[PDB]
Amino acid sequence: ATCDDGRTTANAACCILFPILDDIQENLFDGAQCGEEVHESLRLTFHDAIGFSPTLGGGGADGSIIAFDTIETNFPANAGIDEIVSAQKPFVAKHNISAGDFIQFAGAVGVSNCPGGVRIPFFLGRPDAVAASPDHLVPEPFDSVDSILARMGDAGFSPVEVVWLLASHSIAAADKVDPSIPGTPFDSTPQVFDSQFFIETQLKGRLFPGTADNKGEAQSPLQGEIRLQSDHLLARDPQTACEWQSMVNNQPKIQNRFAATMSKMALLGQDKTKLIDCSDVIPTPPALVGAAHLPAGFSLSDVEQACAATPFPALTADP
Ligand code: HEM
Ligand SMILES: [Ca+2]
Ligand SMILES: [Ca+2]
Ligand SMILES: [Fe+3]
Ligand SMILES: [Fe+3]
Ligand SMILES: [Fe+3]
Ligand SMILES: [Mn+2]
Ligand code: NA
Ligand code: NA
Ligand code: NA
Ligand code: NA
Ligand code: NA
Ligand SMILES: [Zn+2]
Ligand SMILES: [Zn+2]
Ligand SMILES: [Zn+2]
Repeated sequence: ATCDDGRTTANAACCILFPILDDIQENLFDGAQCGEEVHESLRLTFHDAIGFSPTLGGGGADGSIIAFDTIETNFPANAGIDEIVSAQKPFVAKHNISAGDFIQFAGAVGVSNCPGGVRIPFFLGRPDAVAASPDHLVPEPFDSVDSILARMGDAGFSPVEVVWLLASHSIAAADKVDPSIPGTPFDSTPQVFDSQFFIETQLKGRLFPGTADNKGEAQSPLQGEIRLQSDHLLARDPQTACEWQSMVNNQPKIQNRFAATMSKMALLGQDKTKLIDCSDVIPTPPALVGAAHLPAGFSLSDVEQACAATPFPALTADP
């Protein structure tokens, strides 16, 4: 189909997304950057979608976190999410699409700005949310591995799928875990979608980048980086360690599994067959910049290897 300004897409219904793409690229993502608002919007896709439980209710990727913001943004696990919800809301009103669709669309456009990144499949037509998520459906960084895996499993994800989704922490930072050092990233390359997150979480912790007493925070190996205790555990627990290590220096795997699993998460509470495939509207991401490495001055001996079956790969360090 050929849209009005000449751009093309497989299904004509998708044409409406083009003005939205252009608006959010300039006015949410600061000129198509892989920056703060991209990272926040990607977090939002998760805090919206994971509000889904067959037992407990919540309609998944339904835009409930915007429609029912008054309730949802006050859940403790949602601390800091009000900022991005506030920024996205006017865009939803202005453009003529549901909040559920807008959240997933902004997340997929955002990720496509990141070098090494992917186009997450995107489907258009979610109806408006009809209920707020219950509380206690979002995992917290002080939760156990068993807790996190049981919650994610309740929403439909296997343990390996949890690891794959947490490639998102390759382009991510924390503002609320330690409020003394807001905007401290989880890896040394928060503007590149790469395997550094899986490498650097495996390193022995050395220091706290800010204060020492934050709930859900573990020691970091680098002053410029913060480490969640959930990530410290998932990297090391026998249930997940081998999958975690398998992501290291495996960019095609990170790419493939993150796109596929983000699609599944974007469709929680939804039926793909009542939606329209608009995947080809998402921009082509740039190729990876840089190659997997240990931080300068580190060696293999700084890695806390946790996969019994398979030795950690021989990376070189920045010089
Ligand atoms: C599986 C259990 C998870 C836990 C315990 C967890 C925990 C956290 C925490 C504590 C923060 C920092 C919030 C702040 O203090 O500002 C955060 C940030 C973030 N999370 Fe995770 N998360 C999980 C999974 C996910 C998943 C599945 C996604 C996929 C979209 C996601 C995407 C992000 C992103 C992109 C940020 C960066 C936000 C920013 O830079 O503003 N997280 N996460
Ligand atoms: Ca929701
Ligand atoms: Ca990164
Ligand atoms: Fe509407
Ligand atoms: Fe913030
Ligand atoms: Fe480096
Ligand atoms: Mn942030
Ligand atoms: Na531009
Ligand atoms: Na509506
Ligand atoms: Na909880
Ligand atoms: Na804990
Ligand atoms: Na366990
Ligand atoms: Zn900005
Ligand atoms: Zn912000
Ligand atoms: Zn365990």
